[PDB]
Amino acid sequence: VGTRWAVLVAGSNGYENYRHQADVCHAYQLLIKGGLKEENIVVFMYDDIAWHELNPRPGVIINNPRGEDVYAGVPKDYTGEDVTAENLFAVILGDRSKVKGGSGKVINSKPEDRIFIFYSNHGAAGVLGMPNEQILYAMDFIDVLKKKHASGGYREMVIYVEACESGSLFEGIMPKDLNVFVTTASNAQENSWVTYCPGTEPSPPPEYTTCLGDLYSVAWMEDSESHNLRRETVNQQYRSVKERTSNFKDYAMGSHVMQYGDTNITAEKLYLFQGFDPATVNPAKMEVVHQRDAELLFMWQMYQRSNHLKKTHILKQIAETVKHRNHLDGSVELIGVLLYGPGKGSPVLQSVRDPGLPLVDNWACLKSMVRVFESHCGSLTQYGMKHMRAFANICNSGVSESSMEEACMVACG
Amino acid sequence: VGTRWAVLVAGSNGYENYRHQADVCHAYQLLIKGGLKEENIVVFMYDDIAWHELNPRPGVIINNPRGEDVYAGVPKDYTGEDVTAENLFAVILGDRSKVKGGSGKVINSKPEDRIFIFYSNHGAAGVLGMPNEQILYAMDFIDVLKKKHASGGYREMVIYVEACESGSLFEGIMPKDLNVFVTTASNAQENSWVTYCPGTEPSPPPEYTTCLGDLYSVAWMEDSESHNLRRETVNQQYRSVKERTSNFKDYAMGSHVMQYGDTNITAEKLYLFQGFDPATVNPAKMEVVHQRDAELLFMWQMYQRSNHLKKTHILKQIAETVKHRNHLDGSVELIGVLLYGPGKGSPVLQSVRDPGLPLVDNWACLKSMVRVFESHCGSLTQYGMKHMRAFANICNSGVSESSMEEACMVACG
Repeated sequence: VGTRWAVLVAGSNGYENYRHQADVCHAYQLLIKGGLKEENIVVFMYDDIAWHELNPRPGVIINNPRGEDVYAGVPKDYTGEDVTAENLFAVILGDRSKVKGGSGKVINSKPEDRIFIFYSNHGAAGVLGMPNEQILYAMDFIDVLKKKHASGGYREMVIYVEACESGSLFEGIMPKDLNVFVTTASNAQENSWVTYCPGTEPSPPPEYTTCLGDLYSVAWMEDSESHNLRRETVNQQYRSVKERTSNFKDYAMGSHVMQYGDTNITAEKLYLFQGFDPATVNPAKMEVVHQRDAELLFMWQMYQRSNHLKKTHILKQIAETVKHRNHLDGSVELIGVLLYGPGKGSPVLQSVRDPGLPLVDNWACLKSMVRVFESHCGSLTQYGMKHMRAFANICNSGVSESSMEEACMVACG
Repeated sequence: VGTRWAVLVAGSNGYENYRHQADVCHAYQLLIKGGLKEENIVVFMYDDIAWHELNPRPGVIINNPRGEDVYAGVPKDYTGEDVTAENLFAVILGDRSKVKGGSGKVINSKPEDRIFIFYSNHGAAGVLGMPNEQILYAMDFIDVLKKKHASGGYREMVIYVEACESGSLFEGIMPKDLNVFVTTASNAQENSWVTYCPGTEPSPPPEYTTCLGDLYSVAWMEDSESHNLRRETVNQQYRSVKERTSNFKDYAMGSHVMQYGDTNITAEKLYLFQGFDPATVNPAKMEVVHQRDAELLFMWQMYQRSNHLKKTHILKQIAETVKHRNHLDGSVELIGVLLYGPGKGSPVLQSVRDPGLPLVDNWACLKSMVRVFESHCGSLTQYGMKHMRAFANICNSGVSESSMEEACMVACG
């Protein structure tokens, strides 16, 4: 019938977030093996993992303990300075005139074409991470899908989102008339999980200090590559993914894989979006780590493997990271006290709306709350994104931008 | 038979802790009404509540919404600078030569005498608060009881402790051969509750900004004064207190009243320790607040009743209190990370030993952990006491004082 396009994104940088770029390279390898074309697949990756000083396999990136290189041949479409939300939206809309840097490869698709999107890092309620100190907002991503559908750019779309609280990105704001089906790693109020970590089973190669993959991401990729996709349906991937990501239904070390959008697309066979490898005829509870805590796990492995020349330097960096996230956590807490009073501030900032309801009523107000906070308390990092439900709850409580300016002023200025 | 002695203590100062000194004055009024004598009753109270600028009833202190003055005639035994743990132990042992300041009134009791002790503020695991920036340790209090028993200073003793985690003060370290019976407001890992707060039911007089009493304290006093104590047993007080302090068995806004020591004393009638009022022939779920959070509740009432001349001054003080306790909380958290690693530090610092087991194996090591922490992170306040279980767990994990010095150095120096 048509052409199969793909956009693969890792919204994080640094060796502590090695897994997000590893998932992306593997996904690129998977799609090429299934007969998709390089020109039709756009890769967003900062490109700071394969040649990083801390890499024990120079120019090699792996996603599972089997140690296959997934880096070779991955195209440098949008790297470093180029991994922006502006370029992401430009690549999805298919306009080269709106792109800033990179290869220039965009999704200029015809109406009969199918698109597969995969995002890996990261996130928090209503937001996704971008490497160059950026926050991608849920409503903005939805707006691009609405604009792409309104110009006749595709027939069907399947999106896979790997990030904490990825369900808030679609709950209450995703239409079903866009011919887009979406699955997320977690529900609107949960965190995602990391796999193949140093000191866990299945154990990655001993020379590694950072984790290699993410529970939801590796579930779908290792599933598609162990099955004939001409037989396997989109629904059957979701059921196997949901089961693996749940971790034997232990949601204390698992997450709920959710589905949003046009559900009729689950009858379609996975090969219409992922292709098929003509070679494939062939049709226990894991030890996982929190997404926001894998950075400290990696840093602690660096500390426990080093000597004194230098080991006290790593320990000071561990303290600076912990103090920094304790400043973000404490400032949000205080702002809630200064705005709602003690005993009312926490129940307001940490309240969770029922499923099917959008995170925030005004998305532009969510962007101003972050703007006001960063102006007094300094930059929110990827960890700092976690208070996006508290910022949204500030909007829904009716509290003004001047009351937020006065609170951030008393909390940090 | 003999004489009934009493020691009444409030280990806190400031108008935010009005209730602890109010409980003490009422208890003094109760005991005098029951025929005990001024000379035999020692009162420890900082004495900064009745004439405080914020008091809407100058020279008057109340404990219930009925508004009876409990301040009149309460003796100034040990006030201000004199409310120390050193004087507390000296008063209990009955030696005037070891007292520093005050009235000089001590418990010089004969072997046939009975003693009733009441402590009101807050506390934490193994510790009690004292006003002049002091921490009373559980083992030290037990040591005085052992020394007093070994010299034949009494026949029976009944102690009532009102403070968070008051059960840790006796669990695993209280002997039963001392002829001492003890009840506590909470178990070893729970917090105590405050009653008669502004904005709750039963509502105190509108002119009040701070709470008037504590759930456990008011339960026993209002119970003894509504019954003939010549009939009422010690066990029957504990059962009525336990029921009231449990708050309709809702332990999310209640606590477990515990019992320790010689249990045969529960058969004895309450009048042998509390006396009897010859006049007394006569034989819903409350809205309560956490002990560590009533200071902020009081400050928020000050903020919501004031105007601009001054209301922004109160708000800045609220922020400084919140930042200060966020520094204490964040430093303890980090010390656990620097000592046990991320993901292992919190489960180590917040682990709870099973009932009947002492909080810490080495009590002198608990005092050095606090000493090392305060030397780098600054003074622990009454709120800051809350990390005493984490300091004790540091001792029980086997970690050295030099490792604690290196951790507090990286966390705060």
